[PDB]
Amino acid sequence: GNPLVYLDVDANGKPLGRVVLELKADVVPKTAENFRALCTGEKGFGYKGSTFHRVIPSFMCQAGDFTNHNGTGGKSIYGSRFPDENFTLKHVGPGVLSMANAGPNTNGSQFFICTIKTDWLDGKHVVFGHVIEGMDVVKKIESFGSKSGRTSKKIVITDCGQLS
Ligand SMILES: CCOC(=O)CNC(=O)NCc1ccccc1
Ligand SMILES: [K+]
Ligand SMILES: [K+]
Repeated sequence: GNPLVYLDVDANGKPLGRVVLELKADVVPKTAENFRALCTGEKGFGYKGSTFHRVIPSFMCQAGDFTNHNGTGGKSIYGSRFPDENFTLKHVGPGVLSMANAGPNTNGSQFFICTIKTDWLDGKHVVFGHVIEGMDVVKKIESFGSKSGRTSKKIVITDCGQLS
């Protein structure tokens, strides 16, 4: 089956809770596998100890720049970047998990969780999963963002991994 993975998140060292994600390996295997492995840390690098660096209320929460911590960086388990796999899944509502990019075929490690329907991203960002549990936790992260994207507390993925 599809992987089920988790992110345990804190704000200034205080736990907010767990976000559980399904990864749609049946539709985007290569994209789902990248994320899965960055959660477990099995390649020697990954999301543990990195931040949500760009959080815009009524839009999305963005994370995954584990090299530069600011939106410039990240890397995939394949190499620095990898192709757009396909655009079959759409940005249908809150809870969609999608790849951030710098244009076509520039996927690395950065990702976002939507807090609204972001359909203007369809055909431009590769959707690869969704939130199974913990949308309340995502709304807590969202509360610490601002319209500029800058966060008011440091929001850290303190642990992550695979449940099944
Ligand atoms: C809601 C999604 O917005 C984005 O993807 C906007 N673009 C980013 O923040 N891109 C930073 C980036 C993403 C992957 C590779 C290098 C840089
Ligand atoms: K806007
Ligand atoms: K772990």
